Amino acid sequence: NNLVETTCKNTPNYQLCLKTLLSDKRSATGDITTLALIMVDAIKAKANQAAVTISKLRHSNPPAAWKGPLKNCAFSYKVILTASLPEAIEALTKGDPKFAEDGMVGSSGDAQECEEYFKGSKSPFSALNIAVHELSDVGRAIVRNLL
Repeated sequence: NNLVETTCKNTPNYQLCLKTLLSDKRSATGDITTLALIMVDAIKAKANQAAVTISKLRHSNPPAAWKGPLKNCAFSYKVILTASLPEAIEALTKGDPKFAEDGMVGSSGDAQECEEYFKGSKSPFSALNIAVHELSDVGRAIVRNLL
């Protein structure tokens, strides 16, 4: 059965998609909706890590120049974690997958927005914003099969 291979081939980042899916035990037997949920959980895990990292930097006497960007970044991730991803999960499990695409698009956009709040569009946690964004683009691609 090459469902995971077939699904990741239809994404912009095959290696990221494989590693993410093959890492969750639900993949070997799940359907496409289940693989989509596995991807949303990976996005949630990285977004939660970015959120806590932002919080830690705001509480570590950051420079004055990072005060506004870190606060706006905090709002970006509050949106990802309290709205976009919960909304996607609901669409995938109890609704129309059509709606999960919008949440993936939203999370890709919100992760990039945070990075861009910093001077030179360069934050002190780039790898986390990049990962949320890339996992979100993989998730959006997987959801489009469904609809």
